[PDB]
Amino acid sequence: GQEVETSVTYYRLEEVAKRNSLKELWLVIHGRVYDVTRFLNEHPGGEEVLLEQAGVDASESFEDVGHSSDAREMLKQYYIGDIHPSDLKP
Amino acid sequence: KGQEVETSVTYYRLEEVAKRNSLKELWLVIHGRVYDVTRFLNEHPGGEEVLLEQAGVDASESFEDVGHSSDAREMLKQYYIGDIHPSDLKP
Ligand code: HEM
Ligand code: HEM
Ligand SMILES: [Mg+2]
Repeated sequence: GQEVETSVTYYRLEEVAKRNSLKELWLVIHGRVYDVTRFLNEHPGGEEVLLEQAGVDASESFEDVGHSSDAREMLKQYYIGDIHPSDLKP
Repeated sequence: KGQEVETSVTYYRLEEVAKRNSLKELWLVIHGRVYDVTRFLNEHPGGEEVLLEQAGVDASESFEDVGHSSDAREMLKQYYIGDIHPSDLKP
């Protein structure tokens, strides 16, 4: 009856996919979930390039843009949890 | 013979971009990046002239005002050739 200790909060992709609009947008980048709602209208690349990646892996999109170190550091403020292990590639 | 610094990406100066302003060779600047669209002119659904009209200048607002689809934005990546030189960016 020993129990695994919990640490990070996991979200399944099907739950992430429900926050898919200007009301509330979560994005998945490198295995982590970011609630970027508050940043949508500040994002230099605009809202639409973020919105269109709802519910899918946004990592390739994010990396192809060539985001600066400053942009990468801004990521952490929007962190809310990790994608559930069952939704990752092995 | 001395130390030199290197950049991550390939840069093109706006002066080099502005020379490719025709059907023979057309480059565009969209969101700080340079695209060689010569081979796409003929197939572009919005026609050739709206692309040719943006030679030599920043085409970002024109591209954004059209409301291009996600497919069109992914397609834009196929034409990427480099980033605009840092010295050509507005403050
Ligand atoms: C999710 C957290 C994100 C943050 C904090 C973020 C942050 C930033 C920042 C600060 C810039 C300014 C340039 C730089 O510093 O590199 C930028 C530019 C940009 N971002 Fe993001 N970004 C995020 C996600 C994304 C995603 C997912 C996409 C693509 C689907 C995207 C596409 C772009 C584009 C296209 C630009 C260039 C804008 C231009 O100059 O017109 N970003 N981003
Ligand atoms: C290499 C960069 C470009 C690509 C890949 C591209 C791609 C496309 C595609 C695929 C479409 C069909 C509709 C859609 O899927 O959104 C389209 C339509 C259109 N494009 Fe572009 N385009 C580019 C640059 C531009 C630029 C710079 C302009 C403006 C000067 C422009 C103006 C238009 C117009 C007017 C339409 C048709 C009207 C529409 O349905 O909104 N495009 N473009
Ligand atoms: Mg001309």
